[PDB]
Amino acid sequence: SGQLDPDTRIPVINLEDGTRLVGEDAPKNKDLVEWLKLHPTYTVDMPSYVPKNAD
Repeated sequence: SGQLDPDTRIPVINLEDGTRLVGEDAPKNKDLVEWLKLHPTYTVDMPSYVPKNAD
């Protein structure tokens, strides 16, 4: 993927218990970025996930 939209939903997984969150349980790329920082135990859970540019 490339040009993504903030409305897009990105699944999150709680490493604490391997928890998974998709659909209504997963925030949108913008809320996911903030949400992610908000909960360290959670790691981005996606099939591939593309950050547009590699760091």
